Amino acid sequence: KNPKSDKFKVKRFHHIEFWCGDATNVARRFSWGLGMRFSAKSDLSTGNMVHASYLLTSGDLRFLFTAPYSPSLSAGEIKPTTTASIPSFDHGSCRSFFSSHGLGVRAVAIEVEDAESAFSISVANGAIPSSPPIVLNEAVTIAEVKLYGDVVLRYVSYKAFLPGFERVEDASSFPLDYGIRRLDHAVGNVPELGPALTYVAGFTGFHQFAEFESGLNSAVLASNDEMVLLPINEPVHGTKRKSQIQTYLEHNEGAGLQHLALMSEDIFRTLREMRKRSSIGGFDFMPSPPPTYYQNLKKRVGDVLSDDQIKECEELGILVDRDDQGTLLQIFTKPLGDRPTIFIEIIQRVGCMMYQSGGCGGFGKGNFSELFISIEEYEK
Amino acid sequence: KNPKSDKFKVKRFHHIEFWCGDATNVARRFSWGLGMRFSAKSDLSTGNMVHASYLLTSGDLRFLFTAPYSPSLSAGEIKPTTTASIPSFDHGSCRSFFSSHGLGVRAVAIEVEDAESAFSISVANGAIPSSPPIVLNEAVTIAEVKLYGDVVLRYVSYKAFLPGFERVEDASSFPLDYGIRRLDHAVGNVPELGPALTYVAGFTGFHQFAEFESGLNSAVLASNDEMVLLPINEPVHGTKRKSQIQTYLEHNEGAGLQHLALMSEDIFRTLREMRKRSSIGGFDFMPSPPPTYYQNLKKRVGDVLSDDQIKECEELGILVDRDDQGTLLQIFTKPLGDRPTIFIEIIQRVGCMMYQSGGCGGFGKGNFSELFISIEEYEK
Ligand SMILES: Cc1c([C@H](O)C2[C@H](O)CCC[C@H]2O)ccc2c1c(=O)n(Cc1ccco1)c(=O)n2C
Ligand SMILES: Cc1c([C@H](O)C2[C@H](O)CCC[C@H]2O)ccc2c1c(=O)n(Cc1ccco1)c(=O)n2C
Ligand SMILES: [Co+2]
Ligand SMILES: [Co+2]
Repeated sequence: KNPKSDKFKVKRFHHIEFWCGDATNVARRFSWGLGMRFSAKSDLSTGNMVHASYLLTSGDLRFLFTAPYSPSLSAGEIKPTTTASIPSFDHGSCRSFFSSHGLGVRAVAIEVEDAESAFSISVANGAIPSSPPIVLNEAVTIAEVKLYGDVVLRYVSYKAFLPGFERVEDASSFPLDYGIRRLDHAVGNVPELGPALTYVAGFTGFHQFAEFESGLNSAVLASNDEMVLLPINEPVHGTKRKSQIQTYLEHNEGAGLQHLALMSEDIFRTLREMRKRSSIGGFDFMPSPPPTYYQNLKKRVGDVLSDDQIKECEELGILVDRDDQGTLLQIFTKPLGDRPTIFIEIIQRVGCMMYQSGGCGGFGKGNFSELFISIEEYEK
Repeated sequence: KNPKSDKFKVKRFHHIEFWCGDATNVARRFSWGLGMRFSAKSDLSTGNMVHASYLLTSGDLRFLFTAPYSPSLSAGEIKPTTTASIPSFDHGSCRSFFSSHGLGVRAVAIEVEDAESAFSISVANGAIPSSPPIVLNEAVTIAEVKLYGDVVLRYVSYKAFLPGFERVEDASSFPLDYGIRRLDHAVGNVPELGPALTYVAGFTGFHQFAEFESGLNSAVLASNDEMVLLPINEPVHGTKRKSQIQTYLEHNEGAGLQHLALMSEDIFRTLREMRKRSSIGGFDFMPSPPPTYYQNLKKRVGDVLSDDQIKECEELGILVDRDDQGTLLQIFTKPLGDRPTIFIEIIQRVGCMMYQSGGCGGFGKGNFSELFISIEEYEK
């Protein structure tokens, strides 16, 4: 059931912005690790004395890495004379963010029809304003409201990347590509799911995306065409294995973004290319499941991909779940940084053709039960 | 003239420690970029709740990358119960360091016979104590005194990497190597060279290493066998091209480490391997000199390396200078991070054989005049 109750017109995910202490080093590690191209910059070379910002791109996926310069570089400026290309940026907010959380996502940015309307309707419906709408170079409008923890939902709208960014020179832009094409979903961990759901659903009009005892309870908010998907988790206390959600909240100093799920047009090529570079600057993957997993996946997805492909899934350590309209392939990286907080998910969806509809396959919650069962089978 | 006046027995450079906000991402960028192996760790996986520390190695070169966890992880601990493997570490000092300077070197660590004596004699001779000597696991003694800015000279001594670090598992350690073998010199920028020289020379007994109007004035302190080399720069104000030293001090918020010079056993292989990876996660190099440089280098170093090698120097953009005992090959990277502060120098020294004596060739100051002259020649 999709009551299509969006309070403003939303399009798709536009970019994800990381706040860090050195944008250069994070951007180059991510670029090599995920096979994303260096496509735009805003920094000293472009006259920005406030923040260094570098954009990586793969397909429609846009990763933005920003860090503050010394405030002394811009001490004579005021907000009307700023040289920041992103007007919401704040030295104190960014330093406080990185030192409280470590490396992580500051903004989940969705493109909308009208960022001023989106901000107005949002706050009129309970959103906590973060940065009021500002029109950049008569071309682009940008506005921010609080999402959870210190993460903001960022609205961007185009009358026709951002003003004041520069296209990178082709000799500095190497066309890496491991198959990743767009952001599928972005997931937050909070201490209490109920109030978090109520707040966000309340100011966007996003509806609960339907689904179908380890870790969490979760629920997925979705826009009208279910292309913008925002799952949210809370811990399940009092178990025997400590919830990784509660571990997240302890090491992250509170609520925040847990994982980004990136869609690949060919998860086999992606995971081969990423695994090649794991121990030479790229990303580590979570430990593979026992072969009993792949010894049971013929009995569940054997109509969807051949035994040659299921064997190919066994080498790369890929998980496979299934809804009632589609099948989901997925795997999880180790944490992107020092703390056991944010990680990335690689996914590919098969089914639900009309274009592919959003969320085809679900999000893999079944893989929890399948994993534990596959563990016990292997053990004995 | 070498009066060999060291006030305590010094051996060689032991490691360089970077303070950052995320150790993981800097370490992986440096590892791929410079061809250094991941060899030791101290972090949550090893029971350290205070700081994450990862060591990269290439030959005798040891790069340490450290960042703080949330203080909340270790709030119950006191200095006697600490789980930090490096006792000098301090959350507040490290956060304040990264937010004031951005990415940079916190410690230049030299190995000594007796770190307690080294610290005692040092402070008795004007050194500002930074961290008193502490004996780690009855095996290693560690002590710190201020060097310049927020950089400390770190003494380490072994009765027989550090206690509480772990050897990395071979499946996580990929044996990268681009030829780099040891740290040659570490260079500081200060606002006033005179007082800086007087202070450091005063508490170490290091002597002025002999040399032989753009940029700087500099002077090199050296230990008895001139293997530990600490050059220091100050700006030359009132020119026409702004001193890069003064630019350093403005963007770094004061004095600090300017460049690390890394010796390669084969600078041609090193620079080929590093240049291959420049735009896929590695390091950028400063713009090459005009071919007029290489058109004049036959007339100055033509007795040292063939015209085939001088042509090989032209492709890689390598500089060549010459003292009266040796010849120096060198090239400079772009800044390692967001700010125009720290950069790395790759060098190889030929001559002064007895083993090779320290500083063989000098440090390339002549390449300043040669560069400007080679510019003007090309232009007309
Ligand atoms: C993050 C995740 C997901 C979903 O993506 C996520 C949805 O997006 C949104 C709501 C549900 C929520 O779970 C699904 C399966 C997972 C994991 C996951 O992190 N791990 C690793 C792990 C090891 C020990 C503890 O967790 C897994 O094993 N499985 C199977
Ligand atoms: C750092 C450096 C050195 C020495 O290593 C250093 C010694 O270690 C210790 C004392 C002297 C001191 O200069 C030598 C030659 C250099 C550079 C250097 O940074 N650049 C780049 C640049 C472009 C514009 C402004 O600077 C150069 O061109 N040349 C030729
Ligand atoms: Co997911
Ligand atoms: Co040098």
